[PDB]
Amino acid sequence: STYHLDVVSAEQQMFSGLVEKIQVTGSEGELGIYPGHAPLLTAIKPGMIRIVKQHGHEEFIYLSGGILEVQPGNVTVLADTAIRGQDLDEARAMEAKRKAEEHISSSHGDVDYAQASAELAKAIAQLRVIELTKK
Amino acid sequence: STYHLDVVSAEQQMFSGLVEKIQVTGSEGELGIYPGHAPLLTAIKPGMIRIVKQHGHEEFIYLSGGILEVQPGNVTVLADTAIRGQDLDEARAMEAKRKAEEHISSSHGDVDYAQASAELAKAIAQLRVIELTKK
Repeated sequence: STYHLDVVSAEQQMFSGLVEKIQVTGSEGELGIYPGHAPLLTAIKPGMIRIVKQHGHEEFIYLSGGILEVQPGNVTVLADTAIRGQDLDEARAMEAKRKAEEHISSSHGDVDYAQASAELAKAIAQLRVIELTKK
Repeated sequence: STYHLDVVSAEQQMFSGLVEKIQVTGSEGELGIYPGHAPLLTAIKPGMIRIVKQHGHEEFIYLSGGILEVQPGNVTVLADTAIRGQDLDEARAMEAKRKAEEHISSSHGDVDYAQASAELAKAIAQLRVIELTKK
């Protein structure tokens, strides 16, 4: 019915308590972790983690990347950079998307494109969290 | 009597408004910036910025590093990683200090020491902000 979740970064402890479920942006694709899920160790791609706290209440946190560790009764997500949805800045994310979008139409190769493509994923991800929080 | 301050990072806008003064950890040493200060462009060393908002009220933000831009009437600090003092985690910072302190007594050279020495500066800095916030 519930399991323990620890969302931490090198400096902060974003979350620590009981949740009913979470959705992360795993290495293999979108992941849904429930109570009693089988052990797992995966890398997180720049995106977000939806935390469904007990009583069916949500909290959104943007993850630039990190590591997901599912273990018996305990789940831990070590984040590179983690920012709460209410703290993201729309103008700042919008800005990033622009710098990236033009980095794309500057691609003199296929190496610099994948890097501008990465930059964009992060920007798109931030905007998704921003909008998901408003609701 | 007052000047405009913008504290921003790639994703967030930590602060934006009128302040009476600020103290950053500049490239040359601790800096005090007041209204009417002469133009400056400096790099910020891992440390903190004390924001003295109008009415003599303080707010502490940890900076892993960044850039300080003093211009007529407007002051901007672009941060690499910025975390509000109330969001730092003492156990997490304490942890970092330990990993660093032992990285030091592992120094097989003078190259790896300066890197462990850097890691420690950041950890010490975080703890300073944490304690400065409590007060």
